Amino acid sequence: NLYFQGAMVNSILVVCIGNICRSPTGERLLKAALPERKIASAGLKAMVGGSADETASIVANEHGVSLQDHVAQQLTADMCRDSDLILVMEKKHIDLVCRINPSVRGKTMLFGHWINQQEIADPYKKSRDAFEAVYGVLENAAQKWVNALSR
Amino acid sequence: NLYFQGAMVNSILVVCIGNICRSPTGERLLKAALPERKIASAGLKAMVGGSADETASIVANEHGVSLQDHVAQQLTADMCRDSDLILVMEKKHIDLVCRINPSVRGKTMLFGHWINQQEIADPYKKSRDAFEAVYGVLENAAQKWVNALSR
Repeated sequence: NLYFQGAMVNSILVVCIGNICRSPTGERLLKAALPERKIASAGLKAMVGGSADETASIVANEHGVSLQDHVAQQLTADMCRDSDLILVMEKKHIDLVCRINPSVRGKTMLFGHWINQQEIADPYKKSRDAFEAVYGVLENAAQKWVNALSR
Repeated sequence: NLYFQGAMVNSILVVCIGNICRSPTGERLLKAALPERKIASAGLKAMVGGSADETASIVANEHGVSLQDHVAQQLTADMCRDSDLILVMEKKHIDLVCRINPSVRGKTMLFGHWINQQEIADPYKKSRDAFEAVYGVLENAAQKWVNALSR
């Protein structure tokens, strides 16, 4: 059972831009840890219908995580309202979420909130090494969220 | 040695409104843990010259923390620039700090960032029980900051 800010967390929405790289990876890391919770992802300007990035998928698979059957979707105001916690990769993205739904700033947090560096870099179209580095950061960040929500 | 967000933290500034209650308590909890670091506090509209609140002092003393020789001071833009980390008690206070110095949003965080509830209530002029409860929250929050900065 998960809690944050004096409320239950039943659903988590991971948000980035395209909904093909960091966000499906973050989603699936959380789902692996939280099989009974509703975990999804969406993009601020999504490649609607797209599957997970090939390199993101390769790297995740190497670490035992599947990005299979991901379908990229556009973030809507309704998704924001319905989610109990919204996680973004970079600080600038918080304002972007709040433009879609101004009422959710209070529950919009960094994916990397519980790690020292806070923000998580964008590996899209970068080297394999960038994807591996980012995966490790997301894995650590996701575990630290699970610990925080459940302790 | 302390770090946050890819930088050293040598100085921490704890900010609230009057600079007589939560903020001197938070300051002195951090100082007790971090004797070699520069730790101070300031108020968004301070009771300039005031000592720590009597009830805040009593409660802190019971837990082995001294608020002696506190002198309340007004937050300035220079203090904001000079501090490596600025900690506020409530989310609404972040924008208030940024009105004094717009360039410091990136290093302005909740005192309760590392605890589940995030925000820390205002005990000023409330019951002894409110001060005791808030002290415990601040103590936990401060320890979790020290752990995060140093691990």
